[PDB]
Amino acid sequence: VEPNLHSLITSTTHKWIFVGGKGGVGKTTSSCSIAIQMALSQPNKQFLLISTDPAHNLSDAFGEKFGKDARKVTGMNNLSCMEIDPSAAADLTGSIPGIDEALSFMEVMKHIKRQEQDEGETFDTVIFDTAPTGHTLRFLQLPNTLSKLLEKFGEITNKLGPMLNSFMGAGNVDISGKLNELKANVETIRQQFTDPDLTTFVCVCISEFLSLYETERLIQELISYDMDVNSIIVNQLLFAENDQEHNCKRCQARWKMQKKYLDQIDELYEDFHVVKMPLCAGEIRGLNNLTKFSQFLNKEYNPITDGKVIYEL
Amino acid sequence: LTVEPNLHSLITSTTHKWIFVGGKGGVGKTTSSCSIAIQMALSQPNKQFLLISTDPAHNLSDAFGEKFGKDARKVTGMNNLSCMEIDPSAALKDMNDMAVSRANNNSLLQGGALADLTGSIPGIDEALSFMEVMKHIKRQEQDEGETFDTVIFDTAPTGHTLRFLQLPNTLSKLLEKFGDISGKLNELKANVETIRQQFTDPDLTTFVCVCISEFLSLYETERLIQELISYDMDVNSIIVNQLLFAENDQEHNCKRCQARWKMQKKYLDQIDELYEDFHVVKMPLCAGEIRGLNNLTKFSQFLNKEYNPITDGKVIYEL
Ligand SMILES: Nc1ncnc2c1ncn2[C@@H]1O[C@H](COP(=O)(O)OP(=O)(O)O)[C@@H](O)[C@H]1O
Ligand SMILES: Nc1ncnc2c1ncn2[C@@H]1O[C@H](COP(=O)(O)OP(=O)(O)O)[C@@H](O)[C@H]1O
Ligand SMILES: [Zn+2]
Repeated sequence: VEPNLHSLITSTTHKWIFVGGKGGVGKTTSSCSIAIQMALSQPNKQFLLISTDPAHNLSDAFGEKFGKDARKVTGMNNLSCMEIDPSAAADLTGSIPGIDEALSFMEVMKHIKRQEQDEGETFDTVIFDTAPTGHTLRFLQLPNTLSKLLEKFGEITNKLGPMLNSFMGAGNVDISGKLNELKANVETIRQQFTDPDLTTFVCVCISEFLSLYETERLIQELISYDMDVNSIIVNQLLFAENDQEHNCKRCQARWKMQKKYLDQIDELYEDFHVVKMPLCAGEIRGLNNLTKFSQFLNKEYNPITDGKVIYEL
Repeated sequence: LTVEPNLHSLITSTTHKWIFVGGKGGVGKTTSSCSIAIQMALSQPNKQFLLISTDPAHNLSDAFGEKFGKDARKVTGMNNLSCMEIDPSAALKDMNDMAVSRANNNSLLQGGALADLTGSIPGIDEALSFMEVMKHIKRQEQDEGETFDTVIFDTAPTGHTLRFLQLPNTLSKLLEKFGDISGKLNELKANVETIRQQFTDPDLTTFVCVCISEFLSLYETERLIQELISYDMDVNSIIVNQLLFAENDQEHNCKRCQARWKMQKKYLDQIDELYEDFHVVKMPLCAGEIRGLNNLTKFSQFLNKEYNPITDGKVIYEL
């Protein structure tokens, strides 16, 4: 398998791509890069990079101001960003898992469709800059979670007397109707997010123990949801050997370790697209630098020859 | 009054008997164990110390440059510090395997198999694994006739070594529902509780966490402190290892590192604001590996007297 995201960046079948990665690994940068890279290689289509981080990371990343309303990235023709707070814009929430996530997510699916209605321009693909916390998409399990719970009720409600059942008189069947109407919304989405050719998740990690462990946990969690996981980007690698030996033993030391774990990553995820990305000089901000960086998601970086490219950054 | 940023009062203590040292990730769990152990022993010549490990990798041996095993052995060059590396899970299998042999052809709490509920009731495996450890210790204290005044536990790299602290309350809950095996369960729930009486006393036993100043280690560390609180174990000291005070301008020729430092600092301030009440001891990143009694003790020194990146620079660069 090829050490890059070329086939995805190039894909004409995907409509929903997720980009996650806990810890300060490069989740946002990778989102933008994937987004830019895809947009640039398919001028014919339209792209939407949406975030949820209240911190307004996409704004800080590109050097522009985005909000609840889609706005093309200054300098691009088909890449638009959108930063929303789903939580900001019914209380079994603190009892049944995935109910708040399912609702919070549906809220996102609405700001998108409505933005597609006003600008009359529908997005061909949406790159999801997953929120830095919680479990954004546990809701994929809501359907099976509700089926089991509305079977506990049917087991008790059928094994009792008219008295007991007709005794409890709650304003909960206004609930009975909306839990099934939701259990339907989720499942229609699940038929989408569960199709390998339609949506995939891209993990981001640094080459260190805690991040490999954390990203391993993520892949497990994503499999349990039936979400497709086939690509992981190992960011902030510092190929210190090819580094024209800029001295510093402290770094040569770090590199030896990253290499030790790249080997594990390599042996543990042989079937995945394990993309190696260089550690740049400073922050990677603005469309220009983001583009220059994003290029190595498509054609694997060469620490020997492409060195001169990330040092002009 | 500020809580000193060091382990002086612990290393100095004459009240503690059980000290645990944990830290997931390659943060410095082993090195800190050795250091705490050495520093304690050096500060209290009058007493005897045992640094036990469970890591099958024999980390204490690789750490000191000697060979330790199931039998305590004083650290060459020390008078009151002895190490021992054992595999409690292994010895628990050899003990169980043979209990099954003596069942067919018929820790007394093994007759047949009290260990089958292991994959059912949480803490049973750990409670047994741990008692196995308390045995090799008492046994070693019986033969060499010299009992240890304090044991530093180099927690094992994985699992949940001391979840068993919950076993008592977990069995009482189960014993009420289900109300041979029943005699072994209670005989166990008594062993654990007499231990909790010990491990639950702040003046008798404490746990010291180890972490590097990065996001995942801080949260991992938080996770641990929560877990240890849930067990009623004392947690008052966190060792933030591998810090590189890059600002010292000494060899600061590197920017890449200056970058790393800015980050560590970012989290040191969180660790400092989140654990104000704790003893948050800052340890320097050395040049290379810290191995052997000599370098291990030179380093360990900064667990007692907080390190000074300006003054003490000359000390960590001789290693
Ligand atoms: N590979 C890299 N090399 C150099 N700098 C990077 C790299 N990746 C990210 N950065 C910089 O570090 C910061 C890390 O945050 P970011 O990329 O947004 O990830 P996350 O979503 O985890 O916060 C960014 O502001 C960016 O400018
Ligand atoms: N502060 C430090 N400076 C330089 N090297 C260190 C430091 N702390 C630990 N090391 C070295 O890093 C490696 C990490 O392993 P170790 O210290 O045994 O911890 P752990 O039990 O978490 O693996 C060892 O080779 C160790 O000697
Ligand atoms: Zn450096």
